Amino acid sequence: HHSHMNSCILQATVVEAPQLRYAQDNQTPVAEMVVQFPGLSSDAPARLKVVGWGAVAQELQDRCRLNDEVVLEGRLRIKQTELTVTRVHH
Amino acid sequence: HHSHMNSCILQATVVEAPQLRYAQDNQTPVAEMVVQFPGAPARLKVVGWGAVAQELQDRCRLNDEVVLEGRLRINSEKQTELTVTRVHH
Amino acid sequence: HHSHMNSCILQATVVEAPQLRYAQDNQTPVAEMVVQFPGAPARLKVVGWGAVAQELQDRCRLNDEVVLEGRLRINSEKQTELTVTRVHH
Amino acid sequence: HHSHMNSCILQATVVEAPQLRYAQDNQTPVAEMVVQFPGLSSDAPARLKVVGWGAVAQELQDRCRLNDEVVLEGRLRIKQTELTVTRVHH
Repeated sequence: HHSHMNSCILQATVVEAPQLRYAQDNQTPVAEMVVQFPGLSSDAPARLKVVGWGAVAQELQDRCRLNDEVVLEGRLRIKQTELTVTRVHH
Repeated sequence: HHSHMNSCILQATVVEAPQLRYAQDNQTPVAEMVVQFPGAPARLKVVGWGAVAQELQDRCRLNDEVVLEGRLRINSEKQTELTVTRVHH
Repeated sequence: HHSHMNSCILQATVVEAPQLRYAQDNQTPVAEMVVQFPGAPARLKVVGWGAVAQELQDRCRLNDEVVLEGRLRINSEKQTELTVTRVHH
Repeated sequence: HHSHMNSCILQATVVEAPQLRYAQDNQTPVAEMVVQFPGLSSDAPARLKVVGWGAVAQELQDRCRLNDEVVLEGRLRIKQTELTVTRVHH
């Protein structure tokens, strides 16, 4: 559990297909992909690295394909920025 | 009234107090500051426009712990920024 | 541009399809529907105004599973309602 | 853990002081209070029952007092409506 509020919910398009690997413990699945979402003005769109661990990692690899529009819920992490996903709506 | 969902709400600590000026139109206030939040700690640039720019300037100070609501933005190498909608101290 | 933070984002299933009409001003579209989400399951009235009212009417149908972003409202005994800002199907 | 997204973050005022009790297991603290927040128009303000379990329950009772303005993060639950709090910013 985390002590601080860090709720980031984004509607985005999958632009780099999810790749899966097992973490150091050779037991926890970890999936990473890249998504793109609109700038606040038309601002170039933004691209963000998205990472999921465990069950959500398997769901990302299983469901997310290039050009799919999804909603992601996760915590912002940061120098490289990334969204550590908790849930995804396909 | 933006097209896409982009809701980022974070609890963070001000590590670089707000600085305000007026933008291009030479009428709209714009405030920028930097906050830090738990992961080492992450540092994030925060920007507010209009009425909220004035609120940030009026209330946020170094070391203040606040809640920020805004939209995530990545501008161009790449620099992440939270464009603030509302702030709670 | 509301004063207070009120951000409610829920994944839910449409259990009563949207119905649309025009409001008082006799110009602004307003759509109402009912969704259900996991706790027995909870049922929640959902209302949208203007452009999003039309989006709800155009895209949401019985049994659809969607994501809704809006502000929580309790009107008067008491009835809870989510006033929609955005919807994703 | 919950399968569905249910992220409700509200800025509100404490209007009924937190009351603490121990759940059925006579071990898990549970605190409940009531908060009030603005209607969407000036709509009468809304009042909502707020409930916290475990560590957050102790934090609510310890910190939240009448007229305190707080930010609550939790999941909406519903016939009586209530916000099951995960985190609070005092």
